[PDB]
Amino acid sequence: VNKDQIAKDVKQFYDQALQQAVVDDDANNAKAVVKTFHETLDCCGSSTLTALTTSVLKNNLCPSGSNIISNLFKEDCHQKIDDLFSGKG
Amino acid sequence: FVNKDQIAKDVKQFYDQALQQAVVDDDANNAKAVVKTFHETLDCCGSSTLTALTTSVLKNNLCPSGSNIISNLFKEDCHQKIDDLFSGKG
Repeated sequence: VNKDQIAKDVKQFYDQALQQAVVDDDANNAKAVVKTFHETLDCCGSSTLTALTTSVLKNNLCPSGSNIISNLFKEDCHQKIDDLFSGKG
Repeated sequence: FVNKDQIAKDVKQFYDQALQQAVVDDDANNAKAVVKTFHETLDCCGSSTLTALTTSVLKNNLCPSGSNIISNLFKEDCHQKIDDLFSGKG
């Protein structure tokens, strides 16, 4: 049961929710899901740029307490997903 | 395209594999690392209440920092935490 493939698939699932969530579309619960990921992994986007734009534009999605500049130092959620499945946290 | 159920099952399966390897083989340092990371991240210590208990007993260092053995009987197991993640319940 391959590690890299599942990791890719989680990243994809996240990305899906994120695309649905930034729109305030929630027909598949994407908002709660993105919020759950972001709080669990302490990230706010599929990349630095994305985290930062999501924080600027959809600030309610980011980890509570975190400010916007922090998305330039933190790891993005794809990185954190990789850490989860590779064992670095 | 990714279905929620399937990826959650796949993640659970992956977690189970790592947990088994991590508990019975003390040199599978990659499995241990992963297991430990799942555990700290999701705040749980097994596939189920019982396996969380046996994990806390055989390799307690795999459990979340400052967690206690008896609490594994009252806490959500990692399967339920993984479902919570993909389902949207923090």
